[PDB]
Amino acid sequence: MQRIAINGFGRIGRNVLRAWFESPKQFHFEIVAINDIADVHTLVHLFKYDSTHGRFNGKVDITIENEKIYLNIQSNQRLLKVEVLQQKQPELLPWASLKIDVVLECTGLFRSHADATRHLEAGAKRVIIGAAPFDHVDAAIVYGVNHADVKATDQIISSVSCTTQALVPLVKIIDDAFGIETALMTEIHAVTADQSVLDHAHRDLRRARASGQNIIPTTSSALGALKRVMPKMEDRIDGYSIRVPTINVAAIDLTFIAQSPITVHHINELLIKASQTDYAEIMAVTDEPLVSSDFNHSPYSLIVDLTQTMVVGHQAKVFAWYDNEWGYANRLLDLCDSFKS
Amino acid sequence: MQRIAINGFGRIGRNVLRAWFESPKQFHFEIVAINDIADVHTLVHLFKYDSTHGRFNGKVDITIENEKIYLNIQSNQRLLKVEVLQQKQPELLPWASLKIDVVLECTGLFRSHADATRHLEAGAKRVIIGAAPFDHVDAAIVYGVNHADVKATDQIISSVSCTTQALVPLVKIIDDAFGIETALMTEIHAVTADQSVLDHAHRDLRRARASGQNIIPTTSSALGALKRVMPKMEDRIDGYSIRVPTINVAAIDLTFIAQSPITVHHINELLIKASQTDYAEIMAVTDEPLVSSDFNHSPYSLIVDLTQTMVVGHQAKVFAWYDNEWGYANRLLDLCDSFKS
Amino acid sequence: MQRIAINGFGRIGRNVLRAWFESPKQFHFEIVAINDIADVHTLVHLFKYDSTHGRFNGKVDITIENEKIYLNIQSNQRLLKVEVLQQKQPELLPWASLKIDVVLECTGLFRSHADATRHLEAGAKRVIIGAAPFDHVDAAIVYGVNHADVKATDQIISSVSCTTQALVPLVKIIDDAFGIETALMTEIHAVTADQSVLDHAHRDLRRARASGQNIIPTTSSALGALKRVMPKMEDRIDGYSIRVPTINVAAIDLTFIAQSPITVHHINELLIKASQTDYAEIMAVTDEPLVSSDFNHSPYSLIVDLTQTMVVGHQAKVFAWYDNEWGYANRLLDLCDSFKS
Amino acid sequence: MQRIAINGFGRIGRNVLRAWFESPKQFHFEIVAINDIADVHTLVHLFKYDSTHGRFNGKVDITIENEKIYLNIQSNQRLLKVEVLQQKQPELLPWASLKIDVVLECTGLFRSHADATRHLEAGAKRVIIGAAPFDHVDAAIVYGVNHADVKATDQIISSVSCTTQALVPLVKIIDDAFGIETALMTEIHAVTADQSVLDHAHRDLRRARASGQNIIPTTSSALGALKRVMPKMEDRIDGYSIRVPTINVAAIDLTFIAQSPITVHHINELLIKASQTDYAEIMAVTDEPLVSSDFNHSPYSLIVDLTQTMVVGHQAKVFAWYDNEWGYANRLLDLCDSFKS
Ligand SMILES: NC(=O)c1ccc[n+]([C@@H]2O[C@H](COP(=O)([O-])OP(=O)(O)OC[C@H]3O[C@@H](n4cnc5c(N)ncnc54)[C@H](O)[C@@H]3O)[C@@H](O)[C@H]2O)c1
Ligand SMILES: NC(=O)c1ccc[n+]([C@@H]2O[C@H](COP(=O)([O-])OP(=O)(O)OC[C@H]3O[C@@H](n4cnc5c(N)ncnc54)[C@H](O)[C@@H]3O)[C@@H](O)[C@H]2O)c1
Ligand SMILES: NC(=O)c1ccc[n+]([C@@H]2O[C@H](COP(=O)([O-])OP(=O)(O)OC[C@H]3O[C@@H](n4cnc5c(N)ncnc54)[C@H](O)[C@@H]3O)[C@@H](O)[C@H]2O)c1
Ligand SMILES: NC(=O)c1ccc[n+]([C@@H]2O[C@H](COP(=O)([O-])OP(=O)(O)OC[C@H]3O[C@@H](n4cnc5c(N)ncnc54)[C@H](O)[C@@H]3O)[C@@H](O)[C@H]2O)c1
Repeated sequence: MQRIAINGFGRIGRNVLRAWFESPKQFHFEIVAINDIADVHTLVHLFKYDSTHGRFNGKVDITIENEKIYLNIQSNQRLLKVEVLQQKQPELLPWASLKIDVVLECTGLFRSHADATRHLEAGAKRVIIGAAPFDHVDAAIVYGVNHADVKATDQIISSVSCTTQALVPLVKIIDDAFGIETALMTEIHAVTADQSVLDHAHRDLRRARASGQNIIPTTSSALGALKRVMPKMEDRIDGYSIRVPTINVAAIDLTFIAQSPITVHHINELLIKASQTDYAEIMAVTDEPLVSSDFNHSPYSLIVDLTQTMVVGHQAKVFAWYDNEWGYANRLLDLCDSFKS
Repeated sequence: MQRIAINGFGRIGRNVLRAWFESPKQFHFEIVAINDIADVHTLVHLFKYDSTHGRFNGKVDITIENEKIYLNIQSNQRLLKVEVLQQKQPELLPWASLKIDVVLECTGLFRSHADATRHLEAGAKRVIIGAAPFDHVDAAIVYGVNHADVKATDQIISSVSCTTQALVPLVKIIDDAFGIETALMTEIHAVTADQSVLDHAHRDLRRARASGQNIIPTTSSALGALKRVMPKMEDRIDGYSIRVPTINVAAIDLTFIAQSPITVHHINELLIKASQTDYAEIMAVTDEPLVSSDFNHSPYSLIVDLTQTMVVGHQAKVFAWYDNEWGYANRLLDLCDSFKS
Repeated sequence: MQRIAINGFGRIGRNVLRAWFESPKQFHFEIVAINDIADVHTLVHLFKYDSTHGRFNGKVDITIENEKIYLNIQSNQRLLKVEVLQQKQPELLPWASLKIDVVLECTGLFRSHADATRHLEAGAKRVIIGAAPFDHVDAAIVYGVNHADVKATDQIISSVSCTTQALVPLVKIIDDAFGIETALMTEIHAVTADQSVLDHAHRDLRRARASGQNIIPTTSSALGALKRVMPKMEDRIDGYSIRVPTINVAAIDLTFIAQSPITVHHINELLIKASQTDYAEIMAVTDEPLVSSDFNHSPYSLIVDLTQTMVVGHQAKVFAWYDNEWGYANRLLDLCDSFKS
Repeated sequence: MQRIAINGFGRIGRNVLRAWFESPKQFHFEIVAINDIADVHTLVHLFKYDSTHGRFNGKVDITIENEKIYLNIQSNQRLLKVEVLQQKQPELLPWASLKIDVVLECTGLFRSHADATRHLEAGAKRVIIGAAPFDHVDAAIVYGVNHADVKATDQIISSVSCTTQALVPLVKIIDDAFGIETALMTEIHAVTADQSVLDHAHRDLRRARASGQNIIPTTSSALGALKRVMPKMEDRIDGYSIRVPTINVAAIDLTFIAQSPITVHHINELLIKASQTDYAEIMAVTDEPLVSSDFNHSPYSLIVDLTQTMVVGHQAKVFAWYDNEWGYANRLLDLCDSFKS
């Protein structure tokens, strides 16, 4: 077993661990540690109880061996003993002792090549930044598109954002088949934890406004990040995110100019075949009249609504839902199960 | 005296009546009657207290002259005596005696020429259908664009949807300045009164879902309507509407292909100018990072977000807000004021 | 084995049928028919997809025959053939042909003895009204309290409201143990299906207001119902309800005067003992810091929050959560199962 | 001219400034400075644009004079020139230089006697803490009850909370007429700035949960505070609070044992009388069926719902609304204006 550590037990950190247990197939690695700036009792409480994902179907038992605090978790006929830490500064983590092979960096606070490496300076072999890269990176991966393009010499990988992981395959698939000249992306997204309950000072003057009562248009790391995966799309794609007051799940609305003839039928049939072949693992298509709440806890990177496809002359639009928490947390798992074979 | 009546004291019908009193200028016509299938006290209560636009600044007192009911409404140094009625069957209404010059159909249930004529058989002389056209109509009017081409012979007239009232000005202005090859619309709309609170049976399986907790991509009457008003744009444009849980205000994401050189600046500059020159009583533009609730009670048909503008090659995206309720309600008064000229 | 039918396939009716399959306990009766005013297609979609409780872990297949429409539902290793009907007039329903032993009236439209007998005319042997009695009932029942006092001759029963199911055991337990001079109830309830999305005509001028954006004080059926169940308490307990914009789950704030010595411990300890002994069936207690989301999909009639328990002098206050849909649906099955052996 | 300064330009700070300009009666004193840890541009935007209360009706202009930042604000035919600051440490502020007669402390952090003194040792003459007292104070004041009891020796004063200012009149008005043996409070409150948007680590584990999706019981400084104001109520009152997913406006449900015969009529007449006579400035009473968003922007410390009063036995309950932002903000101004002569 490879040994994995999560730094930052937030919406992502925590759902990774849930996903470890909830998965239909046992992952061939173990999660052996978690860090956060909060205490264990809080961490365990938010792990157990989730406004978004429900009560956790299993048992968590805190034990104290030595000074080392450990969670004994059990669910889906599977066990894990995890060490709980409360270190603010990553360079001071015990990754060497615990022998951590990969660190899922899920704090938002350590996106640089410099901060990433601090975990390596603390004994870790590899790191995965769970976010768009800030600066330099050894690699920018979207599981199902370029996970095979990881070299073993790669220490600072990025798994990008959820948005990027829905977006990239749509573009890959279509550019490849019909040719995309340019494209523009509207993302309609559930409220995220960085927003404000009420009008409160914030870096973003948009995201300063009450989360629960506003439509809030804003920036998306997705575009800058998608261009580190496909540099050819520089100057050829742009877009933005809209925040609305639902708790979870998002939609991506992508408008593009095709270089060959295109029909609704042809566009939809392409995406279906990909869902059944190369992109089986991460993509699915639906012709059913669903809404956001229907895709909660869905492990796919994207579910395409084929009813929503529109073509006019050479311009086309497609639409796809993703569970921005669940989908992405399963892609972090799937990515670690790839490094070993 | 121009005499107007409102059939359906709804979100629209009540906001029309308020708008009469709240306008800067006094309109050269009077509202003299309203009809709803609800009782008077319910109508008065809802008229006085609004979850969205606030309390009515004024007095409303019920008097029962003859065997008729009247409302005595004093506000903004103005007074009206409005007769209240309760007749589900539009032809049974006394439009003959009251000398109704124009009826505003705000029920939602009577949009066919056939159905709307029932007001003319009641003695009314003209009918503005406050909605998109079901079958045929003598005219289809977006105030500020084609309000002038209404005829004396015209009797059944449509003010279209609010979406349509914001989309047309944009398309007119851009097709005229740059050439639109094709375009596509995403409308992000607040909840509406036809939707459902929890999951409940409904003719549309999408709006059937819980309004408060869902993103609900649905359809827009706003495109069929725009093809009426601008027939030369047939087949150049399509779109769809998303419902999201805020109480009020909507936006449009318009994504078009341009037939000549375009830049973010030159787009934004054309819009600003157009607002200042030809389209001033219905169009504004803002430079600031605002959100939906900043447009509550805005009378404009559309406010353009200058920051939200984007160009990649020949493709471009512009973005406009509007108060779906209040915006539209001012265009109904604005339209009526154009007949007595 | 007994044959059950559901008139009205909404929040309750649909959760009745699911709870039947999801129940870890198999029930000894079968549900063989349902009726609503919407088409099978709408009914299936809504059964399969739910904003509150999620997707159904099962398969639904429609069987259209010469005239009859059936549903073949398979879940949790159980199967059911359910005839689907569309009759707004309960007297005409084929309850004879189908041999319906019990009907559940989850429509909220047939609460009188008069109207509930319309089922008895159509061939049914017994009706349970899924609401508070309106005029006369052969019995008002709270499962876990007086479920044993159902005489086999009783043809028209009532299973009161979700709120009554919780209030009664709380009062029973406390009045028996300490003695209630008087009590006052505050219910804080998620939004219900009868409320309005936006401000719209309604019978109640409070429930006419936009559900999503408003605290809404309102009345409770539960007090009338409680007097029918525990008649000695006439005039000793009043109360009211408050709707807030959550999707599901209610709470109950009972404030009472005690006739003997009360302390926080002594109250909680008794409530614990009940949850363990007499009422381990339908009652649970937590010390943990939970919120509404945590009781979503809990089948208990009431979960007491012991930390919220408070005493000053002779007055005290206790707090209980319940899943207003799921608890109430489970108590209907629980009830139907009690008419056996 | 008294000179006032605001520390913490939040929901209270901003609403305090706004309310200065909106008041019918000019205040015979002036706000001359604000301090927040945020950039002036953020503070100005957030002041101008408000999800809860609207656009500011007036013009704000920034000037940079002698390396000093100022705000020139014009509205309601009034002008204020206000210096903006950014000192996290209160001992460092220039209160002496500006000759500040009263600091308003709206940060939430500096509530201990020793903290609040940092403003005094920084040059200010008096300080009002805009929250319940943390440890001790020179005086805890509710405008309209004990406002005339302030001494010249009271330099650190508490203006308590939104909640306390509604509760103290109710408790006092009734205790005086009828006698209160004991009382228990339930407060239903809108979301506060300090809550979390999604489940996120937090000191309080109830307030850690998603604000827009939960009912969340919590604690209320209002009783500690009311005991400081009415020492005789020690051991005679208690309560707790509930956050629900609305943006603004709270209500208070108060249940008490009377020591004298009570009826509904007699309670409502006493409160109507008090609203008309001694509590006229802070209290009001409505007989209408209204909901939360109707009391938005109301300046009153409380508004009894005459319709909501209930009595059974010696025990009774009364219900009152208050705009938790706007109400309190006026009481700060009203209390500053009571320092004259
Ligand atoms: N939320 C999504 O849907 C989503 C999708 C894709 C990417 N991401 C990215 O994932 C990252 C995590 O976001 P999240 O949703 O988990 O939010 P979150 O704020 O809930 O998670 C942050 C967590 O890190 C903890 N933390 C803060 N400082 C720390 C430190 N110095 N050391 C250790 N722990 C620390 C916080 O207490 C919290 O538990 C962000 O970069 C976000 O942009 C999020
Ligand atoms: N609300 C918007 O944002 C908006 C914008 C543009 C256009 N519209 C159109 O305006 C119409 C009204 O929508 P709304 O939002 O006001 O909905 P609403 O439900 O609030 O208004 C409908 C009103 O009609 C009344 N009514 C029902 N049957 C009637 C009958 N037989 N005779 C008379 N009155 C009757 C209802 O009681 C209600 O007051 C719809 O057709 C809609 O397409 C609405
Ligand atoms: N939801 C709760 O928390 C709760 C709890 C306890 C009891 N109740 C009561 O249960 C009943 C149902 O309420 P609900 O929450 O399920 O609401 P709902 O509106 O979803 O249920 C009503 C259902 O009955 C259908 N219906 C309408 N007319 C009909 C007819 N003539 N014949 C047959 N079916 C018809 C509707 O189409 C709908 O599916 C009411 O009496 C309600 O007050 C509700
Ligand atoms: N909002 C209400 O309903 C209400 C009612 C009564 C009392 N209060 C009290 O008011 C206080 C503030 O609440 P709020 O609603 O203004 O919340 P808020 O979060 O909007 O206020 C905090 C503000 O102070 C600023 N700030 C933080 N640290 C600072 C520092 N060191 N120096 C200067 N400025 C700093 C923040 O950047 C922000 O602008 C709390 O104590 C709360 O109990 C609020």
